[PDB]
Amino acid sequence: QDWETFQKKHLTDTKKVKCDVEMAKALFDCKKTNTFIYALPGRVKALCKNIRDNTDVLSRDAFLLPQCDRIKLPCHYKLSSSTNTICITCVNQLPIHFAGVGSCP
Repeated sequence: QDWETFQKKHLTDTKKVKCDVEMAKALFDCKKTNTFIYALPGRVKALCKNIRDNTDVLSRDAFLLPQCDRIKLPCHYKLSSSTNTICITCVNQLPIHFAGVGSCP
């Protein structure tokens, strides 16, 4: 919805985020599943430069993204990450939508 939040919730600053807080914080409220992307801002807004308005794009290889998974306890999650291409929508040059994991559906 906005490169800003899309940079706050869909992105983090480490491959091993603290899912415990990355979800129990305030913008989530301790949900059950969560996903984010491990990348630096310049490389993120850079992969959108030269692009057109709102269109469906996709990484050219793979990307390591951290992921929270709640399967036990009430407010606890497991750490799981992997490298794979991901489809996302970007505008004139700002990424704000997360299509899904791996290549487009």
